[PDB]
Amino acid sequence: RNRREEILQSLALMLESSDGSQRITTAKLAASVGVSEAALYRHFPSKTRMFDSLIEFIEDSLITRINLILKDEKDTTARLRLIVLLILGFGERNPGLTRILTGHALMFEQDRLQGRINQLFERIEVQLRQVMREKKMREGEGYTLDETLLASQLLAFCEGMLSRFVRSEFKYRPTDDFEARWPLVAAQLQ
Amino acid sequence: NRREEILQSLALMLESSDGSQRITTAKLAASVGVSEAALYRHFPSKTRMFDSLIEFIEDSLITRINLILKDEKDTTARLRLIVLLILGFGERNPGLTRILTGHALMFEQDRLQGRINQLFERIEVQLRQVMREKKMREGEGYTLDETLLASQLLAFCEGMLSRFVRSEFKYRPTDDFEARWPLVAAQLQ
Amino acid sequence: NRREEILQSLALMLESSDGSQRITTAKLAASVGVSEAALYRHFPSKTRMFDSLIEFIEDSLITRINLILKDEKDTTARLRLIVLLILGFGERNPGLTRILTGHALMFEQDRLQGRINQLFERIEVQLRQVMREKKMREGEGYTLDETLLASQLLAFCEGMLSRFVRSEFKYRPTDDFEARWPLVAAQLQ
Amino acid sequence: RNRREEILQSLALMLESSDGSQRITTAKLAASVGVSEAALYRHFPSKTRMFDSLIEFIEDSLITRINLILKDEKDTTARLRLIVLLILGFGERNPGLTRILTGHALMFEQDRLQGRINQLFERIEVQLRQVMREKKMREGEGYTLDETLLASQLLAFCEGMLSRFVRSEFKYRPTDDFEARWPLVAAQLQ
DNA sequence: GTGAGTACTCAC
DNA sequence: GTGAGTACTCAC
Repeated sequence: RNRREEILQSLALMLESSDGSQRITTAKLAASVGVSEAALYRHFPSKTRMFDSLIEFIEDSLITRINLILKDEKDTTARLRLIVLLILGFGERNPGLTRILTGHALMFEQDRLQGRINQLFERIEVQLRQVMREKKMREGEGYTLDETLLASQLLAFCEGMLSRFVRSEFKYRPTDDFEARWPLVAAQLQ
Repeated sequence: NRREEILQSLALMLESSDGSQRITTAKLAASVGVSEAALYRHFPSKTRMFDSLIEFIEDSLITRINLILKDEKDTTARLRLIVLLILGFGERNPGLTRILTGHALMFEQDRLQGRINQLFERIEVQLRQVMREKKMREGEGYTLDETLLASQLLAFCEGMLSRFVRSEFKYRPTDDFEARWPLVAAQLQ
Repeated sequence: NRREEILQSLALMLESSDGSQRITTAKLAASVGVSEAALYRHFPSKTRMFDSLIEFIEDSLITRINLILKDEKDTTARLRLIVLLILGFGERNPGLTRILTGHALMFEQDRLQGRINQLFERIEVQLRQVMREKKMREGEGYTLDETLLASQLLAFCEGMLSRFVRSEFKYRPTDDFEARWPLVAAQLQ
Repeated sequence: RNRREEILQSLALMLESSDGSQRITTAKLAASVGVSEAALYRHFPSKTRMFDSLIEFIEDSLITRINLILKDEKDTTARLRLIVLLILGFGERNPGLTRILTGHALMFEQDRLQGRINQLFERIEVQLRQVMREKKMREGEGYTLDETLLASQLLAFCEGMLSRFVRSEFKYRPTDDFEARWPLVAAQLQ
């Protein structure tokens, strides 16, 4: 119930906190939830599972809002801008999950989990390319450069900002100066 | 000279598929050829080894950036070379890249990451200095704040190294540099 | 009634290939249907559950032994039936035999094994009594001490049950009983 | 090693004690040896291996001595007598290891170990069968009854005495009254 | 839900 | 060699 979600909420908070640079032991996670280690296992079979649930929430949040953007906004460049802003905004709003997105928190857990995060990035990049491929249809002319190069370029930018947010103890917020940065990023869309 | 032997090994392990998880002293000592006991007669701790690795990263990079500034007069070409240098060094030293992106350091003392952040700040400060001299050198500078442009530049580098590490070194940082650079440079206005 | 359901399920579990290891209360509750806390409204402990299973074994065996004594007057015939009964009871109740041999009690409180040792002493004393009455009943008794002969008989029973358990119940206790009994009986001197 | 053997000796000793009816945790075995649990792992990869070492010892002792008996004793009945006496004598002087041989100590450990013990009993039983089959050749008149029945019958007696020794927490010594018991046991060899 | 535990690990 | 952990389990 609120207990399962509660554990998850405490895990994200520890991830966001200074404890997030260290492994989140079941002991430490249990202490933070206010219950015993055993209590944790009534709701999850493993710690691996808790990260899986956190990753599911990240994928759902991002994929669902990406589709929302695609249905509401039809301008290709506007689409690109909004998806990038959504990723940075989502990361900034959830520092602990960003720590999962950048791979850092997963260093202590199952290699499979980083695999999940890589698939999520591939999905996002795949959507980026698709948006780019509709421009010719949408406005008469496509981009001159390879969409695969442009999309990796956009994602590289997002991953770079998230990585900085993480190394800086979350001081370098991902959306800071977004308005001044986007124009620079868009200049690449040739 | 074991001090160097140990560091070399740690780097090799960092580069190997075993670099995605804790590098134990037992495994490191085994890798070298000695015992965990011999290991500690060259280093007080494991942190010391990473401190040594980090210092190696900083000298390699700062030393080469200075060479670039003395070898290349053009502002944009300077920027291109410094980025290429960061991406290139990362590609040629995957294990150390793992330290640069902070992943390998999750298993170690927090101040080691602060040391990496200092290197990044140092580099960003140099990128800012290069950009500011454009006006004096070539006449007209950049329309935008150098702080915005240099962070934009480093963000690109970190993103590329991050992908390199994520993909278990499959996505090469300098891959397609030729085509990526002009796009990055398009961001310098 | 639920009390019977639990005991029956415990016995079934002791009988399965899982009887070879600890029977957790979670898994026992699962088998039954109720929750773990429900279980504790019928039994204050797991130890009580085995006490119940041990009382069952004791009643069964002692009740059957008394019947034997009333239905059979021959001394040697009486010993044969008591041994067959023990072997047959064990065979038709694999799970309970695991208690009789002491293996299933390894995960439990030590007093339970002591209770099993009391059943065995009880059975051995009966065996002794049957033997002591041979003289008055048929004329001449045994040359050897009844204590030696009765323990010899129990040793054969425990050995047969022990093997039944080791072998994951493949070596049934009554297998070749008719061929074995005359051999065991040759020990009765 | 002194430490390796020391650990095994401590394990065997714990198995003989009041602790033997319970799980021999690494914590308890470590306290018994006088070292830390980690010290234990400098000598064994797992506790399973300590039990494996102990079974190897039981195996070797028994098989090596049975072989010696077969070379020192010509008479079939005498061979059978000495082998049964050896099995019981070994158990009596190694109470902790008998707890392994009866399968009780193994209830907490890997099932594979009980398999090794069963293999040992099968090896012993096959030797007894082999000794029994030789009676004909060696002295003319072999046994009237099947050797398989006779050997399982001897082994049942051994396993029966060892089980009692264990149940009783070693009060019913396996060799007590051996001399009065053997002729009864031999009376079965028909 | 939890105290106590469970085999096994790590840096030094 | 070992102190302090590791994720996970058990009976109640």
